[PDB]
Amino acid sequence: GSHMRRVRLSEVRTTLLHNAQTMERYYRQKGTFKTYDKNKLKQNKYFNVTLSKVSPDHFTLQADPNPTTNDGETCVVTLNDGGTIAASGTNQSCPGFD
Repeated sequence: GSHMRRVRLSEVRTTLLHNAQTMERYYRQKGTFKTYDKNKLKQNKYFNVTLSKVSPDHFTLQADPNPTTNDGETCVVTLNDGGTIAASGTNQSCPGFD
């Protein structure tokens, strides 16, 4: 239901943010995101977290809903290195975003 979804969407925002800080620290140590091992991302119980885009100086993190633990969620959440968070679903609003 919408309540469950609203909590899970709010908490995966924290997960994405935590990964983004980790990558910001990594960028200052290395000067690039190209060498980052995409299997060092912190996951979320209700969303699988991946690097949808990675370039030397920028990245986009993406959270896709877990179809087992978060069945019925279609909203995909992104966060880029610029700090812009965004969410969109499939003919479904994203509580806490729209």
